[PDB]
Amino acid sequence: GIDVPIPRFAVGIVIGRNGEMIKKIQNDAGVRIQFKPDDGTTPERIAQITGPPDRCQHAAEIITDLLRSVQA
Ligand SMILES: [Zn+2]
Repeated sequence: GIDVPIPRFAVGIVIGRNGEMIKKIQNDAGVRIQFKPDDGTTPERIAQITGPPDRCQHAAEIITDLLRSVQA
């Protein structure tokens, strides 16, 4: 898969209420998304996207479009 950096203040809207948004991204793109553990201090969190390259790129694009729509 691929690693997408997410600004810390925006992680909430990528995951969504009770993980609804990360479920919708997984469901629409057909991928698995997990956040890498970090020490909590870092300005970005890393979303690890697992799957074939095309699906991973579609999931990365969906996450990008979310972030851009709120200027993250
Ligand atoms: Zn787009």
